[PDB]
Amino acid sequence: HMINMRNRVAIVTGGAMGMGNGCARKLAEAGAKVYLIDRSNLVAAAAQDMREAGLNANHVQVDITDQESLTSAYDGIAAESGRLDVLVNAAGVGDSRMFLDVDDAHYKKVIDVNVRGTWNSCRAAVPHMLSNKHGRIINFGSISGPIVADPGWTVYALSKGAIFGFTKALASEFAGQNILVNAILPGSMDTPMMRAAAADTNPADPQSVIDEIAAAVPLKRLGTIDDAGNLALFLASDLASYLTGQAIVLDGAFTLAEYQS
Amino acid sequence: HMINMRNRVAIVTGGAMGMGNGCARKLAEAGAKVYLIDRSNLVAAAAQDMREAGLNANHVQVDITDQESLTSAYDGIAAESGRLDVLVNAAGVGDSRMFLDVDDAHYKKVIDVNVRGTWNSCRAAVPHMLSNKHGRIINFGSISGPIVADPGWTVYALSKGAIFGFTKALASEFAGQNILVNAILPGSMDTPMMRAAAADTNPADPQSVIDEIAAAVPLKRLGTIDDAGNLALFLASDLASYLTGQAIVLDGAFTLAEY
Amino acid sequence: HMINMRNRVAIVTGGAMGMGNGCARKLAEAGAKVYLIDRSNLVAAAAQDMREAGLNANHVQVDITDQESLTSAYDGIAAESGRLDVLVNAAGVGDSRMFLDVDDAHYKKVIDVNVRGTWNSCRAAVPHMLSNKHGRIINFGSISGPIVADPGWTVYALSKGAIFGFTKALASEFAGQNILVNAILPGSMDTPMMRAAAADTNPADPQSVIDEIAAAVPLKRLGTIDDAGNLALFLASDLASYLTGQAIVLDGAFTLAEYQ
Amino acid sequence: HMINMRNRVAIVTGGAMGMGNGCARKLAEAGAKVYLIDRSNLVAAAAQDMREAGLNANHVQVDITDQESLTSAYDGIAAESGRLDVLVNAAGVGDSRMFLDVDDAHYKKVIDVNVRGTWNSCRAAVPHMLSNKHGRIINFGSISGPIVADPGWTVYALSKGAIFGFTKALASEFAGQNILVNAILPGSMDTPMMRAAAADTNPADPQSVIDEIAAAVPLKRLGTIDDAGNLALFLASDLASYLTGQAIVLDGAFTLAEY
Ligand SMILES: NC(=O)c1ccc[n+]([C@@H]2O[C@H](COP(=O)([O-])OP(=O)(O)OC[C@H]3O[C@@H](n4cnc5c(N)ncnc54)[C@H](O)[C@@H]3O)[C@@H](O)[C@H]2O)c1
Ligand SMILES: NC(=O)c1ccc[n+]([C@@H]2O[C@H](COP(=O)([O-])OP(=O)(O)OC[C@H]3O[C@@H](n4cnc5c(N)ncnc54)[C@H](O)[C@@H]3O)[C@@H](O)[C@H]2O)c1
Ligand SMILES: NC(=O)c1ccc[n+]([C@@H]2O[C@H](COP(=O)([O-])OP(=O)(O)OC[C@H]3O[C@@H](n4cnc5c(N)ncnc54)[C@H](O)[C@@H]3O)[C@@H](O)[C@H]2O)c1
Ligand SMILES: NC(=O)c1ccc[n+]([C@@H]2O[C@H](COP(=O)([O-])OP(=O)(O)OC[C@H]3O[C@@H](n4cnc5c(N)ncnc54)[C@H](O)[C@@H]3O)[C@@H](O)[C@H]2O)c1
Ligand code: NA
Ligand code: NA
Repeated sequence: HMINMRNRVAIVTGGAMGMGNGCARKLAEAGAKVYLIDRSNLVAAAAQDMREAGLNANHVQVDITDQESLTSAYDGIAAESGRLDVLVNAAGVGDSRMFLDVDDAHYKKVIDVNVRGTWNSCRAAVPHMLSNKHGRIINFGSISGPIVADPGWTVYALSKGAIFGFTKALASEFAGQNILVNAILPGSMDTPMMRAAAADTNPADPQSVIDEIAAAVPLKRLGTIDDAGNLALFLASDLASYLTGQAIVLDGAFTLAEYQS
Repeated sequence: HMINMRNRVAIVTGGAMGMGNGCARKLAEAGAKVYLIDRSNLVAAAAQDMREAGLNANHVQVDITDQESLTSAYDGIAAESGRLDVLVNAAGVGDSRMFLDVDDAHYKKVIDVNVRGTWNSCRAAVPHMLSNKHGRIINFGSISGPIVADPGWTVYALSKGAIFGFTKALASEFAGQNILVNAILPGSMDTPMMRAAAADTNPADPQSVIDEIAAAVPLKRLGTIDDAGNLALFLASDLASYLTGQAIVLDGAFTLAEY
Repeated sequence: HMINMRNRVAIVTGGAMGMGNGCARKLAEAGAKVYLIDRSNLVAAAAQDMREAGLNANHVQVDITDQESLTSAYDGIAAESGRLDVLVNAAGVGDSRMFLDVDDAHYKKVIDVNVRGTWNSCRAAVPHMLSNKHGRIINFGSISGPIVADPGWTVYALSKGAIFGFTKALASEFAGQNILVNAILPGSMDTPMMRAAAADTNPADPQSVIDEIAAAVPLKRLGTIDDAGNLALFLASDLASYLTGQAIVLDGAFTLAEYQ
Repeated sequence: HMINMRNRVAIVTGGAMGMGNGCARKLAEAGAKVYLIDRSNLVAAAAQDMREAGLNANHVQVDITDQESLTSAYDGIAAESGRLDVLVNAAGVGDSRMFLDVDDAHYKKVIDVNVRGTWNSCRAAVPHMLSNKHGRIINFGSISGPIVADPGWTVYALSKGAIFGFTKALASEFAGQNILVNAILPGSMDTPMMRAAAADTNPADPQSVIDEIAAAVPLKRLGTIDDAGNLALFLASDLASYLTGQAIVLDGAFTLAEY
């Protein structure tokens, strides 16, 4: 086996669906004990589905914006497992709003989940990784903010720029303690968030929006939750023991093309 | 004159001192009517010193984290000047804290000023730049977050990564309305913020810390408020009318050196 | 005056037309003594047109891929001027060819002009800049290679990646001697090269190709030779005395847009 | 098994030692049939060492700057194997020279191997990967040129900038034909090239130079040929089927540290 995560303990935020679910599945397939962290009531069934496929999956229903409850959850995971090796911060919200139409509710919702939620998760995990003398943190950014941007994404792009900068500073601070910190910057991925955005843009024909996005990618398809989980698994593994402080673009050359398609 | 800002109106946050003061001075020297926006009591003397050098300088003492008061201030500037051409977001705080020692007060202070303050400033200015059919926004990021990082800067680097991303999204959103938005990413610059950080590292001999920083820069000096103001003036000017959505590193090759 | 280049001496390669001509004009308007370097016999007329507008413009017809003729030309410029302050490497070729169809002649033509030409120009200039303890080098890269790429541009993108890397290493090497080195990475610019490419892609309606390119830029226009010259003038000036080792994208947010 | 390269054919340039040897070993451990391409007299023994560990390794002693001989070698590999899935371009030279001391021989040596050698390798492989309906190309760039640079590396950094740009253009051109192209940008790695540079800087005590470089890395060690091979294996595998056109920095945060 080139990848062996047996006896490693991972927490994945956003584990109930989308890329977090993909990351939890790949870590579990590699032999990790995985905890799905999600506010969604679907998270228990998500962990159940993985146990039925022979995987060591567990859940905690908790809101990552509640620092006290999240800290209590991670302390409990570390206590009952004896260690914490891997954190994937995949929980996020993708709300769009034109800059002049932004209200305090929208600003707060996107930044609390995307920024403070990743902050709270890292802050609860790092102490347990220091006890272990070993940790891997994989943050989810976006191409939106650090690389490219469209109109209508100022708060989301601000939130993912924050993750980009936070990732580099956390990597720098804990390199000497063998905690490696990296970000995945996904392009157009086939998730519930993307399907919802497609329905918002064209309620009559959401599939036609998905088809147009796929045609603008040089690889001619959206990324999958498996593609995202595969890169998170690589970064969590002994195959990536020298790779830290980097933001890796996973986009099928969507941001590479000089003219679109 | 290759640069002529005569008849243009500029708002500069952080205008009392440091790079904001440099930006306001260079815009004013190029002929702009400049307003220094700053919470510091030093802002009155800063505007007075520019008027004494023959420059068209004004101030509003206001906290950029107070969105209602900031909006009132910018609406008043636009009403009395008849236009708003240029916004420079230089106001910021440089507080360092080890990640595990961060408390809610530190997190909130740095993000409120560095992120929400730049947000509030852009949100109050953009309506006036749309009326003007023309606007230039220069945000101050840092090399810290987007390019490099040291231990003890998680909140600051998060705040400057936020500015990096926000800059690109605002540029994308308003390019069609001729509002150009760019960020300056300074390296080690000789400002009150840097002098305060030097005194924190070695209270007995702050100058020795400044000297060590200068020796680590390939150009062998810190940047100046003039260097920063010169780049802000370029970005605000007709010399930069096709340049938008970019984060320009102004660092004397500090981030370039390999070893 | 915020910019004063009065009696600084500048060499601009590719000075006969396109962005090189824009850079030479802006430096000369700021008061520089400018030499247009070009292989084209049109370079004499280009310098004449600037002198007729009251500018201090001169030409040398020389091939930048001939190291030994270019070195003789720059030595002559420095000897007759007493100094050399500014070098703009704007000469380039923009030939496209699908990777499997590349032949040695292609590969050589694009890399000799774009890479070895910039190499030869910097190598002949730097000693004269060191004599007066001051130099500014502005290299022309592209967004193509360092930032984005389309099919059919492997050799061009290779050449502009080379300029990107060379710019950073030359900046690092001479920072301590006050030679500042930066690159401009232009997007879609309105030059003779672009106009020729538009005519090639649609001889029936070249302007419609220019209009389609302009519509893909968030600012809704191509860049001009003036936009390019304006940034080179900034980088050559006392306004940019702390800025070195950087590659600046001048593209009206063409590479920023998530959807075109 | 998360990674299975069984029945895949890989060509690795620079396979005799250093990071090329690491890449060939990791691809072979994952089940690939690997051909070590190298001018070094060591290359036969390198392939023999892998066969002694039960791995499917072969060699061709050939100079990548000889386009006709390299093309003949790759044509022979594809004909005898029926396939070509993976190309790793690790062969390179690391010669340093101050800019004003560069001569035609130095310029030619570094650019012929680092640039034209990668070009010749890709040009010989791509036709076989199109027949295969599948290819993965991993080019070796450096942090030197695209990210950072020290004095004395103008030709090397030019060569690695060329690889950076060529990687992106080749990725763009072949994305639609399922050839994925990426670059690894290593930092300070423990290879014969690095050990040669260490011995050049201090012949009496090369290890002290290696120790100083390791101390400048936040992870406090040099990268290994295994670290490099592990990233090349990832990029060659089904785990990276949506990752193309990227230059990935593998450096233990060497380029990240501010001060
Ligand atoms: N989908 C894309 O194309 C795309 C592109 C760029 C980046 N991203 C980023 O990737 C990450 C994952 O996105 P996805 O598409 O899988 O999203 P998704 O909405 O499909 O899945 C998100 C998951 O996060 C959970 N979550 C949300 N808020 C939470 C909270 N407060 N507490 C706990 N769990 C919470 C949800 O319940 C859900 O299970 C996000 O950070 C997103 O911004 C998405
Ligand atoms: N000095 C450096 O080396 C350096 C390096 C990189 C980035 N930066 C950034 O550049 C910008 C300018 O920094 P500087 O060194 O000039 O800082 P400074 O502290 O010297 O000047 C900052 C100014 O902003 C004002 N300000 C702060 N909070 C404010 C608020 N809430 N409302 C109104 N005004 C407020 C201060 O009163 C002061 O006049 C900042 O965003 C900083 O984070 C500085
Ligand atoms: N036009 C664009 O959209 C665009 C965008 C990206 C980058 N660029 C780059 O910017 C630079 C300038 O481009 P331009 O559009 O002004 O080009 P152009 O072809 O319109 O003008 C180029 C000039 O270079 C000169 N030149 C060419 N080969 C020479 C040689 N061997 N010796 C001396 N002079 C020589 C020509 O004679 C001519 O005057 C080039 O490096 C180009 O590749 C162009
Ligand atoms: N070692 C570092 O720290 C470092 C850092 C960044 C980039 N790199 C790059 O990574 C790659 C691998 O470097 P390394 O340190 O493993 O090098 P090395 O010198 O240890 O190994 C290089 C191998 O390439 C072979 N090779 C060289 N020229 C050849 C030619 N003309 N034809 C065929 N084979 C040839 C050599 O014989 C040798 O086996 C190179 O492209 C190098 O420039 C190295
Ligand atoms: Na694009
Ligand atoms: Na550095």
